Amino acid sequence: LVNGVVRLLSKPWDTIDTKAPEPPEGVKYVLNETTNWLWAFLAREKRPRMCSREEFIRKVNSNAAQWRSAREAVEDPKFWEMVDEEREAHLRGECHTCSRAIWFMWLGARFLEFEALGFLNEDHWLGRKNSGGGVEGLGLQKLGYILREVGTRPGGRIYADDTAGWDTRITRADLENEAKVLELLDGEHRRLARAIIELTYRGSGQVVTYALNTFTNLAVQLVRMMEGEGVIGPDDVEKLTKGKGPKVRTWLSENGEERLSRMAVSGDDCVVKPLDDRFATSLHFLNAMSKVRKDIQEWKPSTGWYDWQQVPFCSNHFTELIMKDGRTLVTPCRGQDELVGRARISPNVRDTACLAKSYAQMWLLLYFHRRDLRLMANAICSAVPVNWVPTGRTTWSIHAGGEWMTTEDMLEVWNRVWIEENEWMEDKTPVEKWSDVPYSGKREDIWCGSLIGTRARATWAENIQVAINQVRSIIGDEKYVDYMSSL
Ligand SMILES: [Zn+2]
Ligand SMILES: [Zn+2]
Repeated sequence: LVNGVVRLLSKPWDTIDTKAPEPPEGVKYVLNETTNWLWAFLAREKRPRMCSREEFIRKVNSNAAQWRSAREAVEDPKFWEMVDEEREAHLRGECHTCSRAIWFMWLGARFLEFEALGFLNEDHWLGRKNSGGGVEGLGLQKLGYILREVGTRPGGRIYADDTAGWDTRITRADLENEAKVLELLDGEHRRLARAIIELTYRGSGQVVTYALNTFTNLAVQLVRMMEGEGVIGPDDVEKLTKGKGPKVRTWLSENGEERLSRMAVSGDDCVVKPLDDRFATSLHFLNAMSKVRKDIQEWKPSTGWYDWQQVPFCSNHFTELIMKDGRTLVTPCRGQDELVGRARISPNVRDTACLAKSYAQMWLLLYFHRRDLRLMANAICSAVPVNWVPTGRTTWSIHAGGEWMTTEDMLEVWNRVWIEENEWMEDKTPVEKWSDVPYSGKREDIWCGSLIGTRARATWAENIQVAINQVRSIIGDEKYVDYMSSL
């Protein structure tokens, strides 16, 4: 189905034999060492805990997005009565519950799993400080800055290879290495988490799945780095050579942490800046781990980028942007066709107005430097009642975000995310008006899909108020504010 709010306001955009074989002994041994070292590193200072029912309730009520009934499933003491029961089973080492019932069972499982392994996300075990290479909890407003730090590290090009169907390439060996978490746990906690882990052995909820994919991808890049640096090679794949074991152990212990900070890793998405370009041909362990690269012959050298500003990560590239007061932002950027395309899809008049509004406010926060999106966002916001709370999923590409899910003034939240809470903004002086929030540079805007300079869009910009009026009329008699004369 089509969002008719974005539709009526974006007129120019109209006419647009199974696999993962288990690894060989050599590779399994190196991964084992690497995953042993990484777990010990991620457990450095934090210590595991169970997550509470209250925490789960708080987590259900915010973002991201089903949940219509989740909120409703929680306060029902019959739901915590099945949960109580199934938890009592998990503690024996038995599981079975993983309409009313066959929805409660599904949601219960998510709680049990959040109770037992939730600490990985909630305490940011994969956050950059704790994981060195991870980026958990960072919005798009932060990631570019991380790419600029990674690119700051001297060496080869920056690589960013995708895997050919990641979840498909997880081996039993990856699973056992992930399951070492258990060794960090004791008591009930350990029994409960053991029950959750032993479920995929018979399919996690993205809560845990992201943490575990990131953990595993971090390790995979560590191994590919070792091989690029000549610590291991082709002759170590089947069986590790004469005393390479300790060479590998001491390589982890003395380089692991530095090398982690040459990475930005989100689930199956990774960016790595190795010591040199030998990395481009380090494919022996990679391929034998079944982590085959997408869209490239098994043994062709990888290619990388020189400029951090064009490396893709979480479907965006990132750019430096100079504001009128001389300050520099680093901002996300992706094809504008994909951005408007996504907002024109509706996955009810109020509900779709509220979703258009979240797309608009999402754009105002993340993609304000795009001329068309800034204009379209204000049209949307002008056409949807001021008091309608933005609703619905706008972030496909599940990272974090959601600061746009509000009724608060968008200049105020822009200031909070881009200045006040931006740790890469030294000078904390606020921006007083939208006109001081910068655009990207005509030529760059045009490069990423802008229609500026086009006729269809000229007559759209000039007539925009007619379209806004048309949407106001369909939605009906409500309070509207004009945001067009802040452009
Ligand atoms: Zn169960
Ligand atoms: Zn761009």
